[PDB]
Amino acid sequence: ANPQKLVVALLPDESAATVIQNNKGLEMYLENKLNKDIELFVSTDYSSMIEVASKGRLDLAYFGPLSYVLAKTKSNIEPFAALEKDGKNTYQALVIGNAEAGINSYEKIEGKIMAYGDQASTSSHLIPKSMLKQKQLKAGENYEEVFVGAHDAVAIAVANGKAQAGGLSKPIFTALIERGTIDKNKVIIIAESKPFPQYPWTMRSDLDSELKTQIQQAFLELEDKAILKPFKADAFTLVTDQDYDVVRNLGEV
Repeated sequence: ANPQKLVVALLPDESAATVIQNNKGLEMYLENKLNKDIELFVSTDYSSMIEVASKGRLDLAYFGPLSYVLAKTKSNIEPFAALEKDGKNTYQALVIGNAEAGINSYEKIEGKIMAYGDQASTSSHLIPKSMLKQKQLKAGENYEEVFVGAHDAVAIAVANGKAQAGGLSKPIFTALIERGTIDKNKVIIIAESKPFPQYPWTMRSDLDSELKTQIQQAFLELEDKAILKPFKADAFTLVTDQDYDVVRNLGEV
């Protein structure tokens, strides 16, 4: 209940060095506020994060929405905060196409290779897959799916031409363009999803009351631009479990 050190896991939605480096600023702030030491953990894939969480081995975990839903079925954890941008607490998936191949509509996806990220990804699997299904594209019926493991790997493949289309997170696509990792004109945005709730920061439920409240507070109070720059976020807001029922519903269907 009162750990001297805090194990903090971060979703491997991109390469580990990108993820680690994005949260370094936030790690330092949380050391100063909680007066505790933090070791970051970035798993090899989303499923191994979910496993590590299900051992009671993590103190905090920054999960994606679907991965949170899956981890919560077998882990004693509690969502408490999520990024806010422009007083909004949500985010979008994109469907993108390879521009050389002229992949600029849903109809051009038919009979081609569609890149997804991790199988437990919300915005690089579940969401883009539902968007494709609403448009009568079904995996292994009228197109071929490949799982390339991460959002940055999706962007890379689609821009390369190894895949003709892909599904990934709109903020990650945006960061990738701004950092120069991907050339913008090699990819065409086909569609954007509806709003889904942002990734939940979660904590272990059997943590001490006063520590749980201190952690939540630390997030809610954070205001400086430099620390949130790698997420293009103005703040954190609070979230609860029920906010993820929209994701469960889509996961059910």
